Amino acid sequence: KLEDVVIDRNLLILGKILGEGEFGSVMEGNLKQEDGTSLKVAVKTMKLDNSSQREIEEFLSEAACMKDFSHPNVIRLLGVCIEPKPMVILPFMKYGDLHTYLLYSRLETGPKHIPLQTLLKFMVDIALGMEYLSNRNFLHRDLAARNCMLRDDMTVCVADFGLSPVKWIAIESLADRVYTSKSDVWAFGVTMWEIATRGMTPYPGVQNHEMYDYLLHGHRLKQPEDCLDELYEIMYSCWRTDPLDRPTFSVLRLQLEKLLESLP
Ligand SMILES: CNC(=O)C[C@@H](NC(=O)[C@@H](CCc1ccccc1)NC(=O)c1c(C)noc1-c1snnc1C)c1ccc(C(F)(F)F)cc1
Ligand SMILES: [Cl-]
Ligand SMILES: [Cl-]
Repeated sequence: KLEDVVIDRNLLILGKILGEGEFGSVMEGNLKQEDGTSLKVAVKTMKLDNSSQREIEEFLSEAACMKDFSHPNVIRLLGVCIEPKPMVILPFMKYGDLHTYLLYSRLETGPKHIPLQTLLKFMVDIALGMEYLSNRNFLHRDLAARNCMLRDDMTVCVADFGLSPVKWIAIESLADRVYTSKSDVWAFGVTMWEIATRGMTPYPGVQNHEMYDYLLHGHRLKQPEDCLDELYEIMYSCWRTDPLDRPTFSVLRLQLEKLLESLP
C-alpha cells in the first residue's frame, strides 16, 4: 500500500503557501519525475490524528485506491510524501479553481463573459467526474465550485482542496451522521447553482445556523435570473427530501449533455 503511492521526499521542492486552514495547507511545488523532467505541483499537507494508526492506514488505503483512478474530469494523484506529516501531490493548474474563475469573469481584466454553452459544459465535466467516482463507490464529501479545478485546456476536474460547508450539506446529513452518493448529488445541485449564478454564495439572506430549519420547511435555492427552466429542473431534482428520489450522477450527466446539445 505504501510502496505504490509514496514518492521520495528529496524529489519534491516546496514553495509558497497558496491556501492555509486549521487541519492543513496548500502549497506550490516542484516534483522531479521518472523521465528526468520537473513538473509544477500543488501540495496538500494534512494533519492526521496520530493517537492511533487508523487515520494513516485509511489515508494510505485511499491514496493507493486513487493512484489507480484515471479519468479526465477527476484530478490525477501523482503520489504522496511523508515528512509523520502526509503530503498529497497533485498537478498545479494555473487557471485555478472554478469558483474564483466565475467571479473574475464578471470583472473587466478577468476572463471574458462566460456564455451559457460554456457554463453547462463546466457542469457536464463535473457530472462526468462524479459519475466516474460514484461508479467506484467513492464519496467526494466536499463538492463545491471552489473544489472544481480548471485544466490548461479549460476542461473541469473534481478535486478536494478542503483544509477542515453547511450550505452544501444534504438535509439527511444535517439531521444524522449519514452521507451517501445521493448526498454528493445534493452538493452537485448546489455546485450547479454556484455556476449558473457566476459565483454567488448559496441562500442569500439565510444564515448558516438557520439552514436545517429552512430546508425542513421545504425551501430550496431559488431559480437564477438567466437560468433556463430545464436547467433549474435538473438542479432542483438534486435537492429532493428523500435521497432515493434524487437522480444518479449517470442520469444527471446525460440530462446535462442532452440540454447542452439542444442549445445554439
Ligand atoms: C476521507 N475521504 C474524503 O473525505 C474524500 C476526500 N479525501 C480527502 O480530502 C483526503 C482524506 C485523507 C484521509 C484522512 C483521514 C482518514 C482517511 C483519509 N485525501 C486526499 O486529499 C487525497 C488522497 C489521500 N489521495 O488523493 C487525494 C486527493 S485530494 N484532491 N484530489 C485528490 C486525488 C476526497 C479525495 C479526492 C477527491 C477527488 F475529487 F476524487 F479527487 C474527492 C474527495
Ligand atoms: Cl456574488
Ligand atoms: Cl436562494
